[PDB]
Amino acid sequence: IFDCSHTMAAQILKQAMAMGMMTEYYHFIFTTLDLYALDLEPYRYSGV
Amino acid sequence: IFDCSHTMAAQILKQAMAMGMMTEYYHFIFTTLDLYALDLEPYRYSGV
Repeated sequence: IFDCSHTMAAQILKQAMAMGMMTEYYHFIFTTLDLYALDLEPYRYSGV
Repeated sequence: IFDCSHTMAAQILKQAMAMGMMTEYYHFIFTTLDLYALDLEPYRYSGV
């Protein structure tokens, strides 16, 4: 479970994606509601 | 282990990373020789 701004999010979303931490066991809970200001599609097909 | 050229490689290196599989659980070995010609540092930053 996490705590960041959506500006800071897609940064560290990229950092989560670059580390190969995209296994389905990894569960993710965030704060920001702005789930549309940037991209979701490379973050979409990992199964998490 | 993977029968591929470097052309088809980064295509499926993208699509395999798009599956959320970028893990040193796995091992990867490739037929092609052009790896200095295709330099992928954000790919190699999962420690695989």
